[PDB]
Amino acid sequence: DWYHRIDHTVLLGALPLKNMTRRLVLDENVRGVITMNEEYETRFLCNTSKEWKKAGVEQLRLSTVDMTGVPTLANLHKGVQFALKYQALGQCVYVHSKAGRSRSATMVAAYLIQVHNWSPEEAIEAIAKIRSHISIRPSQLEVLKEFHKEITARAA
Repeated sequence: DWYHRIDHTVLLGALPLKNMTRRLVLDENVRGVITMNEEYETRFLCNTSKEWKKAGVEQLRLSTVDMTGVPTLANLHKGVQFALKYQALGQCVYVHSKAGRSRSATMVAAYLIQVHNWSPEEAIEAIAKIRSHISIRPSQLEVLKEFHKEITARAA
């Protein structure tokens, strides 16, 4: 409920509390973390970059302008390539935001688009089958369509 495994590499969830570190690292084999959050959101509640590293995981932090939670294309590619790095290692990646409903769902959708060449709607549908309460905003949907375009153009 707090989080869901999406595939063999990626998990999608809400803020990772410090007491969840052992479960994520040991049980879920999480060795990378993508933090779709602002500093004021993760302060106190989450591992710092250093605390993550001490626990055996590399943190990647990505921000957005407002509460509609829309990442730039650049941050999308950065995030996806990060996830792909750990996939190649046979290791897992915890992709999170505050609620694991929107900003993080968008990041996971981008990863799925890249991995399967799925459309944004197909990617979103796949996530929703597993994590019911996700919420993609129209602005988030549009950047995902742009991402799919770049992925496809690149493949040509």
